[PDB]
Amino acid sequence: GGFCTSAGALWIYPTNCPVRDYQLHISRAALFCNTLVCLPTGLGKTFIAAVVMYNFYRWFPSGKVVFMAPTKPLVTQQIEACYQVMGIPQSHMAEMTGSTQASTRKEIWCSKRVLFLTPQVMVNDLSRGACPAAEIKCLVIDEAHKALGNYAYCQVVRELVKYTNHFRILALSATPGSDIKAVQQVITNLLIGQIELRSEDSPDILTYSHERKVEKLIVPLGEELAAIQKTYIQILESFARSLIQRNVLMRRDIPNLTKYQIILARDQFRKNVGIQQGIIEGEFAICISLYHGYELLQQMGMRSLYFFLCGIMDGMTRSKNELGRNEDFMKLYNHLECMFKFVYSHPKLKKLEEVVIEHFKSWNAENRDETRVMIFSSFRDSVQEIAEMLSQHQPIIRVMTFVGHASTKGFTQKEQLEVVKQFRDGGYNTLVSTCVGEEGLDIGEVDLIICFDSQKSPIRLVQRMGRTGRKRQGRIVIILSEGREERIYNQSQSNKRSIYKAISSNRQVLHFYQRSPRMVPDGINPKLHKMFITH
DNA sequence: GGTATGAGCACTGCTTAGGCAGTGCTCATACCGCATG
Repeated sequence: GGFCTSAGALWIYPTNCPVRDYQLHISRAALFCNTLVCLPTGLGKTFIAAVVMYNFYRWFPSGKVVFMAPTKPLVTQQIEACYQVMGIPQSHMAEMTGSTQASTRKEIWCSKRVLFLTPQVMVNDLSRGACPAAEIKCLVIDEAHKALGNYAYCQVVRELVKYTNHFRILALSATPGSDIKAVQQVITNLLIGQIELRSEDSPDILTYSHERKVEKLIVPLGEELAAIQKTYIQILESFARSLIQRNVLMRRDIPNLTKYQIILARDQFRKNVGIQQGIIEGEFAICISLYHGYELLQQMGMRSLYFFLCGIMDGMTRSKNELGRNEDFMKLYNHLECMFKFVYSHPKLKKLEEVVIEHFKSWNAENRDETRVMIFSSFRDSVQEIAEMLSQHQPIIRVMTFVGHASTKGFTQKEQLEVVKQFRDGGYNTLVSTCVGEEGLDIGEVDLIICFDSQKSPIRLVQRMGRTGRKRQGRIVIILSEGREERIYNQSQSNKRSIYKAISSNRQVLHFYQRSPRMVPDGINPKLHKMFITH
């Protein structure tokens, strides 16, 4: 399929940077079989992709190589980083996103050999015949753990296979899935023939990366929030009884239920008439909102609870009317209204402030290159509250929030990049980030990472810890409320080990795609050629 | 329920034109959630 016999004699490996065994072995593996590469962040998933893409570029000179990333900033970062490693002239490559008109993309597809794009552009260009589907010989998928359900990654492969089976897939993920079931879906969706995995624990990784120790700070909930929690549980009980009596909700202890368990109960209901549907849907929507509020109170604090409730109690939803007829709700809501110096709406926030102050004290005492602190909380109200709390210490602490595009106005792609550049240059020394700061964009190495919340899935914890590494031995602090939050953390670490074992096990836990094309003709055994690549 | 993201089209400012290059909007994805190999 257009394979260049002469180029097939060799596979070229860059020596610009010292050769690492794990990068040499994994690169070679990925040439001959569809591979999912799982390395810690900063240990060279991008380098391996560049090596693979450059050799496919050489081996299929009339073919195309495609690199997919989930965000526009990541596309730009990755084309730049891969350009530096590969021996491909700038004129043979292009970035393509929704910022390039579909009309222009057709000309870029035809004139370029390597394309870095968002997967939605690829889906659109395949369906509309702008992408010459048959000419694709290599497809690199970054953040490949996102290749679940009908995500654009899954759509690209399903559409491409209509036109050609003769391409290599390289998937890159530090965190292949939340569990085995998710890892199996990624393998199935992306036609993965094998996994090449190294952990922080891996000896061949320890050489090129400082081990980083996790500190846990357990914070008791305290009298004030305990008392509000106790009032909240009774409000929860009164609004959930209808679902207990309707038998749509199992009846499992009201205080121990989660918003996720009720969204599932609602979903199981929506697949099993008239006035009835309206009242049940209404009861479910009220309970899911209250249990959201309950989670905010336990994990984020009273200010987060208030702001969420204010969004509801600000139009006439049924939720607004019902909750408005409850005196305990309106008592609590009116109390939070009054409440909102700086108010410490969760004991975790006071503990977070102590840790950050002590870090800057200890750093400035050692007197000169500014320290960098990244704090992760999932909710926008928490991130703004944490930022306001730490703003009291300006300009010793120079805090900025890092949030997604949706409006608390939200940040555009351009505004996000300015905050990152400000963080890198020490304009800001402290970043408070939602999940947008966990994935892809090279923020830089950070001296202190703080996790304000915890999830049962291990993915986001590993991503958050990825923002510190070798260059400078970093510190990872995890602030947990005592009880549940401590168990969620213990579960995420157990789930991480479970996935590692399953991937590494001699027994076939995972079902790999067995029909990955060799791509190099069966006659040709390409020989390693190490060289200094010059542009 | 909130958190990201995306594309394509709307809208508007430019120093000098263009589907430029920005932000805004509507419509899609996905996750979270049992616990293990």
